[PDB]
Amino acid sequence: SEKYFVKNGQPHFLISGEVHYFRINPKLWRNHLQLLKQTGADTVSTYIPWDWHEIEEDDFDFEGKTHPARNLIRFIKLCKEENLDLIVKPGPYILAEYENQGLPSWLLKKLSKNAFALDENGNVISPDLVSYLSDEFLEYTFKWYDKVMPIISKHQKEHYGPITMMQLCNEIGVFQWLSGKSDYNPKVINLYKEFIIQRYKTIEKLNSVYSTNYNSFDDLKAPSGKIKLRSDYCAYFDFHLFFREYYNKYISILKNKIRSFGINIKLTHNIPGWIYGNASELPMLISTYSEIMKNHPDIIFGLDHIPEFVSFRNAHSDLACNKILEAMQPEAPVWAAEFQAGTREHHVKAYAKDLETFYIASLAHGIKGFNYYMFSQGINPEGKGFYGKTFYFQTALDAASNKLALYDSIKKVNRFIRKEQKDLLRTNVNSEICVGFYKPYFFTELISSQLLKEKKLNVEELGLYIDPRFLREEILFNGLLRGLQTLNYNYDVVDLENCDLKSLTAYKQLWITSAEFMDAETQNLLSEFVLNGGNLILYPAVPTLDNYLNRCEILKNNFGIEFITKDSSHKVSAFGIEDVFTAFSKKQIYNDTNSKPIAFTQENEICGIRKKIGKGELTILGFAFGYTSDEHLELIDKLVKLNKIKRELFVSDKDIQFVVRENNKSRYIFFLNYHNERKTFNYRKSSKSEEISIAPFSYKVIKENK
Amino acid sequence: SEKYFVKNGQPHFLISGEVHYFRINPKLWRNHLQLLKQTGADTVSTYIPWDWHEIEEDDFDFEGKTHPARNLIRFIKLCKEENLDLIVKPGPYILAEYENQGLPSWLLKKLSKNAFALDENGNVISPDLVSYLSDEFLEYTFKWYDKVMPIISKHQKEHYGPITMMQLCNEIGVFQWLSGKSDYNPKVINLYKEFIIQRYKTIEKLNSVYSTNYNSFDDLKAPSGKIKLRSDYCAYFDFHLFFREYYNKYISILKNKIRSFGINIKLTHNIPGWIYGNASELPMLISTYSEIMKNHPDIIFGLDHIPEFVSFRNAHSDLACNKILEAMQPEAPVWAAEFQAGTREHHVKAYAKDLETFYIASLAHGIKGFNYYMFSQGINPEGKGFYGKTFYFQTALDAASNKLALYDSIKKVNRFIRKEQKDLLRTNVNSEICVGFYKPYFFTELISSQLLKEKKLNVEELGLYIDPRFLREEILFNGLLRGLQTLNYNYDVVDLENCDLKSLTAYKQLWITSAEFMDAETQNLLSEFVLNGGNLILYPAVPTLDNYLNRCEILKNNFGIEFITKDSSHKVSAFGIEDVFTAFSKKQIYNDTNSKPIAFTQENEICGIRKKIGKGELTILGFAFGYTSDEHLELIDKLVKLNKIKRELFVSDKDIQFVVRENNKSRYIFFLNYHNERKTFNYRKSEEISIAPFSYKVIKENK
Ligand SMILES: O=[N+]([O-])c1ccc(O[C@H]2O[C@H](CO)[C@@H](O)[C@H](O)[C@H]2O)cc1
Ligand SMILES: O=[N+]([O-])c1ccc(O[C@H]2O[C@H](CO)[C@@H](O)[C@H](O)[C@H]2O)cc1
Ligand SMILES: [Ca+2]
Repeated sequence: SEKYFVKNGQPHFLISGEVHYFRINPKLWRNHLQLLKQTGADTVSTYIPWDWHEIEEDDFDFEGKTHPARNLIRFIKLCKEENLDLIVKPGPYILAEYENQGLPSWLLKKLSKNAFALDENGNVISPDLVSYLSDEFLEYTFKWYDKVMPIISKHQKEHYGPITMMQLCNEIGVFQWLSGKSDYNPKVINLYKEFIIQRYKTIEKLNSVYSTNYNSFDDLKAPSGKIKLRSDYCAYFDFHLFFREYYNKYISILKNKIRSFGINIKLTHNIPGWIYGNASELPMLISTYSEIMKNHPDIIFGLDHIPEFVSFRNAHSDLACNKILEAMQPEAPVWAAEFQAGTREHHVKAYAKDLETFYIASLAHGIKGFNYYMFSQGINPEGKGFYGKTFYFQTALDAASNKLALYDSIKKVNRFIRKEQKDLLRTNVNSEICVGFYKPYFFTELISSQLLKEKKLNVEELGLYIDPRFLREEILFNGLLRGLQTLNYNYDVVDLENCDLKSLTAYKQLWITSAEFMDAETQNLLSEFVLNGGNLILYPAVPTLDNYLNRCEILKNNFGIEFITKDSSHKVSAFGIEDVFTAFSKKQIYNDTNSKPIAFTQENEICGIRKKIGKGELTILGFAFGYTSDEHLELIDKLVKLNKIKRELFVSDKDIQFVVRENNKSRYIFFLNYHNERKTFNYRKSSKSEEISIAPFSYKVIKENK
Repeated sequence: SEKYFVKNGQPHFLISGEVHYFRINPKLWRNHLQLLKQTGADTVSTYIPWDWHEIEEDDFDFEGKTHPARNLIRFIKLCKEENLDLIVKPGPYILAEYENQGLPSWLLKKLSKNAFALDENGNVISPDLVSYLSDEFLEYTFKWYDKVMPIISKHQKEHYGPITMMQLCNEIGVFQWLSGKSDYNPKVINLYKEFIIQRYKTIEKLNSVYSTNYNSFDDLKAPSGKIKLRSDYCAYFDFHLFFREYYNKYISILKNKIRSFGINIKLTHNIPGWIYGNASELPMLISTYSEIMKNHPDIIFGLDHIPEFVSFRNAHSDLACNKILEAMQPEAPVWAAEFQAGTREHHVKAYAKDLETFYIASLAHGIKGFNYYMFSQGINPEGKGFYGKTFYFQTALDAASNKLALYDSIKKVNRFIRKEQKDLLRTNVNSEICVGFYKPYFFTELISSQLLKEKKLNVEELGLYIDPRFLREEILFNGLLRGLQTLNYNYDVVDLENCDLKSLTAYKQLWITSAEFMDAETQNLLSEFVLNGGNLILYPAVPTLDNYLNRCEILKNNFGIEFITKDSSHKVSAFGIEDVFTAFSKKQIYNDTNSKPIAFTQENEICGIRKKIGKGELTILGFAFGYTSDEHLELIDKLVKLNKIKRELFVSDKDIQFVVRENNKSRYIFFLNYHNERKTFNYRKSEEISIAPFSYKVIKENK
């Protein structure tokens, strides 16, 4: 029961390459398509830029009347002739390093100030950055759809055209995220006031939750400036809930408009979050799509992977992101809408030898399809390049359609996929560990992020000490998930929201990284999990508040935990590992009632315990560790071993990463060497040992029959 | 010509390894020192931790009475017996991931409130962090010196002992940097007031500079919070100057105390600033030692180089840092007091094959000595590690003196260095390009840094648009310097403060990355440079203000420049290069009378001019570009070619970096491959070689 794309009721690996017709000499379009097809790619992908085709207000060219490379119709016809399916992405935003992110110059000059995203002061955040639900913006977006959408509709697969998929806009919220500011446009404010009225019904109900003293809803303003009171936190938390409804309204409006043209193809969206070759903030961005993914089973989200290099420094980002996408979208294949090929920036090199390993590591890490971005380099015509004339470097093909070094790497990877896809797409890893994804810890893009200008969340001011962003980046993303991957223990991630208990009972262990706050439903779910026979590992805190920081002690009471928070040395001992460095002086100190103490402070106070509760097991650690020392890996390994979980292989070099994927028929062993060392090692199945030599930053794949 | 260490009257490449006796099994001390010597290393370096030897107040153990690893006397004997010189570093601060950063637990327990660094509300910043000039802190510091300095004096090189250098404290100011927090201890603020009174003499003089409305110096409060007004910018600027004098005062008290024991060896200090494997902030940290470097020509500053990996992503960091240290310390060798060996962080790998390439690149980039940090791993004794049990990973030796992969890399690099040091140390690059270092742009560690979470400096609130940190990081460090190195053009850096005109006239071009403000002295210096025959390249602004943001247009008026600041598309054309991405909407649009327009906005407005002024040449670009496109390399290459500057070689692969080092007799060509690609290329003077990924090749030529 893997999820994978299907062609004529067979497992099909979606292999696309991105080829920007608008940035290639049209005399060479066919050569680019033939060379893509010759790699074993089945699909080609492109933006259709609004700025490129609405050359002036109400002057459209899709036929190359005014510039040969405006002949979208001819590009579509060539894709059909060269037996490639086509993904089209008509925006309105395309990003794509295109002037004004794809929006017409004439549009941005004409729009009045209230079409734009505005800061708390009423000023324009950026001259390219519109307010998504601006009446003016959506009027012009609709007139752009009125011209491009009939073309897309006529050329759909169901009309024997090549068009199989369409992206709606591009990375909703990404422009906002990188700007470092949130949108306070008066459309946003007014929609937020309606959301608050709908949510609370009476000002008394809102006052009771927030601990505010408003006389009426007319006194409540959209939250701005720093969080100083728990009532400011509550307002911001609802502001985050609102923005998820807001992005759902945007994509809904676009989708309803598109469907009205007879467009029945698969609709997509693309997830931003990588920056400087890490993706620790991506889970924050995917979390902004929570309401889209609940309301639209028919929009498939795909990842925009930009690793830039392939090493232990970022080995864990693609797997964690693939796992988190699966957690939020479990009924669709994990795929990369944008799968790095070459480099968007001259000064940031993309080596074929890095990317080839990333491609193989992505297959190890469960990817089921991808679109090489950029397969073909572009040259911007007519000064449309945001940052210079050349679009991408170190691609598979240069703009002229010459093969570059990466072409042979992609041909190699694609050849393996086409030979193995029928088995490989149907393989799973044996995950005996589940890691809880608690989305509200990620709902901070308005107040706390790697990219927000203003740090608005200081939890110490609220009488708290566990910052949710610190927890989800350093304890979970760069900590637990990194540690498990480094130790070669398979894990799955499961979204705790509306989570079915039956979807947790298959695991030997459930791991919850918890702050001091957690909603009643999740506290009850984890309670029922243990009582019914589940094995829970919970740290660094038993929560005692709900998402509004009001009292909620359900899980503490159901587990018979008593604790006091006390200051000590950062270093604790745990399971007989000395000098385990922990993130906080404050730790939870548990009494040893009906429990085994397994962790101790420098004053020998109990900061961790194990107990049996109903049919289940609980391990609580009152301290925070990620992976910033060897003791942290020793501690994770010890915790996993509490339930006799074993690695799939014995490998003589602990720095070698492996993944075993198998079904009934076949076993694939992926070895990954994320280190600048030629490694010679031996291995065997945990049930004579084979010797292997692996180059720096390289891979081996072994296939076994049975 | 060149500055280098000397041994037996000959050029000597200082090869030191860091070995923390206090973190090593004393039964294996001799074994560590023998394995270090066997790599060809000549020196061993260590902290002498105050907490480790003053075990209780006025109870000193330097002879292993209470713990065998407290036997400093025996470690010194072993260095002598195994023929290694010794660098000692007795603090008071040692940092070194040692609990309390090396200060005794008993001291920190007992010190009054007024001995600690205080926030602007009078609260202790950190139970770890004393005020450097606390009378109570210096009293106890001095009682520690009274016991450890006689031991160092005994064994110092001027008494023919093994101790050749001593470090004073450790990374002075590093805590103000990483925290963003200034010390507001009333003792520090009293010193700040004295500094201001001494500087301005009367409140009237200060009011005329700051545009303040004080009736006396009694109305004057230390700056704090966000800069909202130009008067706040002025106060914070002098607060930065004050902290450079404050650090000078601290190091001077330590130095005078040390000299009183008759310790006459070379004193040192160490420069922090690398994080996450780049060093774009280190020039800010070096700027904090400006007053020390001016007043103490007998204190050698060395660099703390922490590259973490070796690729095109960080290739430019170590050269830029080495060049800026040479600019501020021209009479002493450029050396790394802490030269990455292994990793402080288990999860941040240090590959022997990366570090080997970094060591050879350091030689190409002009390093004259270094101290492998950490040569030997350590095990923290009885809880005294701030982090876990282990100190460093992937070192040359583990804590039990096991050889690890890096050992063989250090032995190979050391053998090369010993074979070549007599000629290599006496080689320089031929730099025809000089890049100006304007230190006031770097004086922002209290208000604007990569480490400072929230920014106190927002120049738009002051009617400016060129932020000095954005300029010195993106336009200068990751822009011009990265670009010249990528293009294989030699540059030197020169400190513009008190700068000799004579020392600019050797160069065919001087490059100035200018904000809207620049002091009268530097404006006068650059005026005289061009008028006397110099070729100046200046962008992205003709300055119009001084360091206090008061009108100063000396350079503008001397050069006959007129401009209006106007908004346009980020892209300009320059020297016929289309689509040059520039940082700002706002650009300087120049009157072109007596001038050649060479750059244009999307609307064809003149945003760059060339001009003859007296006997020299001026190139002004009213726009900011770094290195974020191939057009940026094209533009730097075009600008360098205006004065017919040539690379020292033609190399067939543009992605191969090279450094040609020569003297009259000897040439070394260092080829560096910072890319994950096997490269085959050929070279000739302005012959076909293969280099592995992240690797190197050195070629010698007799002249
Ligand atoms: O300039 N801009 O407004 C702008 C620039 C870049 C941008 O996104 C791009 O860079 C992000 C950071 O690396 C990626 O996470 C994202 O996937 C990618 O598409 C969006 C807007
Ligand atoms: O926690 N602390 O108080 C603390 C931590 C680290 C520290 O300095 C160390 O790390 C810096 C940042 O990477 C380096 O630039 C510097 O060279 C090195 O010595 C100083 C104090
Ligand atoms: Ca003039």
